[PDB]
Amino acid sequence: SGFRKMAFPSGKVEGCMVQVTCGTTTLNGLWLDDVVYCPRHVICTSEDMLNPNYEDLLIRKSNHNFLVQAGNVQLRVIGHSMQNCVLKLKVDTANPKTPKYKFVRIQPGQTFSVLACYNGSPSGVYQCAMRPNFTIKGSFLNGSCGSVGFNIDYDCVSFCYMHHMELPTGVHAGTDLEGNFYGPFVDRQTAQAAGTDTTITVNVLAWLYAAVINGDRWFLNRFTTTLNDFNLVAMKYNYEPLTQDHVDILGPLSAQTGIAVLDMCASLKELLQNGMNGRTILGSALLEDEFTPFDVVRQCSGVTF
Amino acid sequence: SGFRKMAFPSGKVEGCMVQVTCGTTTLNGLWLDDVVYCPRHVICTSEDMLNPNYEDLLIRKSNHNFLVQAGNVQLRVIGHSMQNCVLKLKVDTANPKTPKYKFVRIQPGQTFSVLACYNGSPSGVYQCAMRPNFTIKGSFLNGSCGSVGFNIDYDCVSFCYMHHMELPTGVHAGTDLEGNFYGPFVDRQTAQAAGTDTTITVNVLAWLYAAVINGDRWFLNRFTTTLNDFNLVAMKYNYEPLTQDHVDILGPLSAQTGIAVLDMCASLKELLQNGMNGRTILGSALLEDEFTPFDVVRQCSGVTF
Ligand SMILES: *[C@@H](CC(=O)OCC)[C@H](C[C@@H]1CCNC1=O)NC(=O)[C@H](CC1CC1)NC(=O)/C=C/c1ccc(C#C)cc1
Ligand SMILES: *[C@@H](CC(=O)OCC)[C@H](C[C@@H]1CCNC1=O)NC(=O)[C@H](CC1CC1)NC(=O)/C=C/c1ccc(C#C)cc1
Repeated sequence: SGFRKMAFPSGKVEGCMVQVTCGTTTLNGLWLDDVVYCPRHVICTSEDMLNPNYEDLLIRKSNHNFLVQAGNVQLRVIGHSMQNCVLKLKVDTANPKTPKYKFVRIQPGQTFSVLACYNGSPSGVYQCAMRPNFTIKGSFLNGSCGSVGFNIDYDCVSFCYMHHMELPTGVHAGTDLEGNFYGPFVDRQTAQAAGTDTTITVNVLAWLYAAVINGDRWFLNRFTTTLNDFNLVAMKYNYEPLTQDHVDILGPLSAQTGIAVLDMCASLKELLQNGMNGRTILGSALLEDEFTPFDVVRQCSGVTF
Repeated sequence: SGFRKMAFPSGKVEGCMVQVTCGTTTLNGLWLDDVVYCPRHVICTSEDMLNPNYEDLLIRKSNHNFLVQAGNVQLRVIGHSMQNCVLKLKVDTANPKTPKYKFVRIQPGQTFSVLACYNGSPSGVYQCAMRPNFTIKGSFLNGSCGSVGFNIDYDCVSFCYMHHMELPTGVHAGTDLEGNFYGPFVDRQTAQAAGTDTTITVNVLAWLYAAVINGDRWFLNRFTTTLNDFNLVAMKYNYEPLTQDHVDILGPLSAQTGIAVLDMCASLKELLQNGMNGRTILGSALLEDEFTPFDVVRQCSGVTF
């Protein structure tokens, strides 16, 4: 028993990380088959970042201006192209460590692991959620751009995130691996606001299920509630509306625990209106919304990869 | 910026995980050179575990009673020995993926990463602290025994923990890689008490520094305190006393933020006496004590492996 914020094992992604240097600028790239993916702002001067014209900056760049290093082996760049906010560098060698992989665009509320890297070398791994306002609460210093987010299924790495920037509020923004930003952000050094962020109601419920399995059952109540009744209280606290799809997603947890979904909703409604009166849930004094229902099942059933 | 509970990249350890079976009992082993290390209770049945005589049980076992799989290849066991609570299984081929490694006995208050495994395959990675009462707050199901905790120093993997059991309070207990339990525990299915746990004061301070680095500074006050005055209050709240060794360890963090250790101690002294007043620190309503000063420096300055 016990419940921890758990990342995927990173080994398959570690073997794809490389260092990419353009002039004064070094960051991380992802090396899959014969292609290295990285943020296109590798080509920028620190001046350029205020308002980069990326098309014109790239024209001044030849293949030899891109230094790609994998371990201590320089890879030879034989082509370059810009797709949205990512740069694709063709190299003369395919990564022998390329795992089975897919590029995916995740949905707000879904989770993934981040392998934070510097100079092409992995430094640590942690689990994030895509917030409803399309930011992530990460841990990223200068030099970390090019770090990627991913899920794993058995043997397949689903790449869903590449890191590009921090907002004034201290949260993080990035692209999918096709270079398309999540949310309304652009890759330049300027004031950028994220939306108001809501709480991922379906994830809080899944987490409450995990808590019950694990000994924290004091918030369960005799009362019940309807979906519409529950949702009226949810808006008041800035929680995402709960839909029948969300109910159905929670179905398996309901079954394994014998706690109907709307009974847990009733417990969450009462937690929201009255707080925790000195008790904790899975060691936290705040409701936690960055475990999906699948995360909860994976962790409480020992799913492997 | 940002501050997350961050595990070490796990690839070097994933390549050493294997499945170990003896009769009806399957758990994880750690394959380094031509030795597989696993918990000795792999040789027990369910009944045996109420009160095992491990020496007698091992005598009934032969090399061929031990089934070791590395991926889908079977490794032939050619020798076996008990060392304290771990079994050493000599195999016919050395692990080509063996990292540079050390076996270390860690100290209470130190942290490490756990690669939680089932049937020899990794399911996830997370950061734990060895509590002052020599338990860890992990996430372990049946089948997870033999999972290891470790730290990485550039290319060197320091293995410090192997998982063996769960206590009635829901926390976890295990051994170093020589088979010596942390704390007063035995590998038998009986109710066992850990002591009263205490809060790792030096770690809370380190986290307060991480909070300031990252924009949560409301708790800073203009006072200072003595190590003796501070420790009189700490002990009222079940905090480990702070020594001069602890101050010195916090020195570099002090220097990088310009906040003297004893000024942060004054801040923590107020937080304990006045509570947080519904404010949060790094997204927490509670004081966090599972980040060491080194964890904070490494994350807030980008050390890589
Ligand atoms: C990755 C940079 C990198 O690795 O390449 C340079 C070697 C950076 C990650 C940032 C660094 C600090 N925390 C992060 O997550 N990315 C950047 O620095 C962005 C580069 C621009 C996209 C092209 N820039 C920023 O993140 C800055 C954002 C910002 C602008 C203005 C204000 C105000 C007021 C606040 C934040
Ligand atoms: C891993 C053992 C394993 O994988 O063996 C099967 C091949 C187990 C991890 C436990 C399982 C539940 N959560 C865990 O972390 N380890 C064990 O099951 C222990 C085996 C004994 C060392 C020989 N047994 C326990 O951990 C159980 C302890 C216990 C809890 C509560 C009470 C009471 C009242 C009495 C004993």
